[PDB]
Amino acid sequence: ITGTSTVGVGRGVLGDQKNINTTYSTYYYLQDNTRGNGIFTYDAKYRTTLPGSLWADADNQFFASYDAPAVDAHYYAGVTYDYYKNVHNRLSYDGNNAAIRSSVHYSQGYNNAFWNGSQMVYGDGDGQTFIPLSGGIDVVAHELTHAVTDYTAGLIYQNESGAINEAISDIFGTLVEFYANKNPDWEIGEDVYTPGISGDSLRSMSDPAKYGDPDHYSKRYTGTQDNGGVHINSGIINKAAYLISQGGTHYGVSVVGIGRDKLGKIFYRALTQYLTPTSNFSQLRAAAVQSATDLYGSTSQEVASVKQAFDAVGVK
Ligand SMILES: CC(C)C[C@H](NC(=O)[C@H](CC(C)C)NP(=O)(O)CNC(=O)OCc1ccccc1)C(=O)O
Ligand SMILES: [Ca+2]
Ligand SMILES: [Ca+2]
Ligand SMILES: [Ca+2]
Ligand SMILES: [Ca+2]
Ligand SMILES: [Zn+2]
Repeated sequence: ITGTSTVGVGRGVLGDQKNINTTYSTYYYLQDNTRGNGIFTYDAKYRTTLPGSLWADADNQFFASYDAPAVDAHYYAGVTYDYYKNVHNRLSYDGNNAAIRSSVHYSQGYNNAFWNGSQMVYGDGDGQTFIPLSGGIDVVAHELTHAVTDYTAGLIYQNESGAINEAISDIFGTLVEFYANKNPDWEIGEDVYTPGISGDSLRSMSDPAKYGDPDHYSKRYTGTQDNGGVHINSGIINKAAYLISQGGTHYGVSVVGIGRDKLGKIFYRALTQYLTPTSNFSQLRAAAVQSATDLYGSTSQEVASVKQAFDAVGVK
């Protein structure tokens, strides 16, 4: 809407206070005019019609329990925008500052979040499996990264291309979590998953096998569940990414870590210059090797480490 830019304050899902960019016109709306063509957060009101209504608040204070998922969806969308702009010189998901839209309070007891082709969508969880999912910065960045992927490589959401699609979202979700530098790790969704259980997560990039997922190509899922295992086989690529950044010896293959910034550069370049809608794991290896070559030279440690990592997870 048309209005004047303002700054509200509230608390997120985990009880942390933060400032948020709002817009005033009669009400204070969750509309951040400071980033591209805007970040807009909507209330789905426990229903499934999207986007719902642009979030309106009478006093610019967002401390109600009902407010918390909106505060975090809005704020973390901002952090993710900042990451892509400051780190990769990318302006929003389309590269041209497209408006970023999110809806919260989607459905009832909804244990998921997604990009629906046009916007981000967050459930509140059932209070047992999840608390409201926008409380996870890695989750918010995972979802916005699906938009980035769709506007770039366009990886089809099934089988190997779909598992790459998933891993790209987990990789950048994690890199955004490190960028914000609040309790960062290589786990996915730990801040919002199972409030009754401490120390667990939905997936692990450092050890995918701890949450049921393969860490080597020989252990790839080949059935039809989960669009041919897109959230399962992502473990193979997540492990490779983890090894490229942090190093390690995996099934006897040692990888020299080159750090998160170079991981990010290599995979961003692969995503935006080399991957296609039908790329498979082998093609991802080639894309990453070429990206590392472009950036650091064919005889570089960076190129050697990318090769080592894909070797370690059995992807040739
Ligand atoms: C138990 C759940 C959360 C695991 C898993 N979902 C996930 O890992 C993350 C959320 C997570 C980071 C918290 N959600 P996602 O974006 O990968 C769900 N994708 C999904 O919904 O894709 C289908 C779709 C395609 C086109 C339009 C609309 C929908 C899944 O869908 O299986
Ligand atoms: Ca209020
Ligand atoms: Ca964390
Ligand atoms: Ca995490
Ligand atoms: Ca937990
Ligand atoms: Zn996903």
